[PDB]
Amino acid sequence: AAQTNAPWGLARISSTSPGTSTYYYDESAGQGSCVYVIDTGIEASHPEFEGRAQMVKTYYYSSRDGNGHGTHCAGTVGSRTYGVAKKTQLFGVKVLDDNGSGQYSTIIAGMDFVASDKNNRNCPKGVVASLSLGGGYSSSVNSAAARLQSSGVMVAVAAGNNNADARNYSPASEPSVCTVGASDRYDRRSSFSNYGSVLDIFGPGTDILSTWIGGSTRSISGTSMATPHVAGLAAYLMTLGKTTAASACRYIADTANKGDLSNIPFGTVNLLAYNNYQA
Ligand SMILES: [Ca+2]
Repeated sequence: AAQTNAPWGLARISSTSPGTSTYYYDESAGQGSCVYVIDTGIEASHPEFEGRAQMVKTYYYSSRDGNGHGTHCAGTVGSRTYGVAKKTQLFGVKVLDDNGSGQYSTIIAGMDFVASDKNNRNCPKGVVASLSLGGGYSSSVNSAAARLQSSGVMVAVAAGNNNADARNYSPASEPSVCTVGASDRYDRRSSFSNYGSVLDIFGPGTDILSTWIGGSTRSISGTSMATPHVAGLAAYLMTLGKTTAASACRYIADTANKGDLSNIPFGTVNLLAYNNYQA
């Protein structure tokens, strides 16, 4: 399949080269997988999700996204126009308030919840978690992400936006998960991206067009935005029979575009997510 005039980040993940604007992919497009978007919430009634999205849990008075950030991440995972895996099921877990803030104890409970709830959903091709959140180092937070990954979910987490070594942020710094940094459309590491030994992969995260609340759209940047490109890719690749939740991260890193990013600090992987799709 080919989607012409795609967002730059979708085109980038099916290209050997920067500078093209058509997203190629296998039509199965994540059918039978499911992605949990653990964040501010998802506006499931936004036309771009076509009934494939639903809130499953909140820790606040409402399940509604009053922020936008979770709907945007959800859109890159699996909105019809702005998403990677356009036939996935999305589920939404509101662990963050409408100002984008959350306590670590609620963040940990949301991870626990997802580890169990995957047994109440029909996700034959597997389950991915997308975590566009974090903060200063916490072993309990890392331990929860580790538990979530061990249970059989493919965990993708944002490296953080401090232009710093990610070893001092959680769950960024947990070696068992897939830690994702961001690039721009010129194949440079994004200026704010974290880095270091613990990063697995880069994805597009500068000037990322996606769904927003109010049935709207906007273009925003962050390691928050890079993360759901890898999640949808993992959803996509699991539906294709190419890998499993335990192996997904490793398979993405091994089949990535190599050595094409500039602005890479010594000791950081120069690897960019790529679907390997040959029409
Ligand atoms: Ca890993």
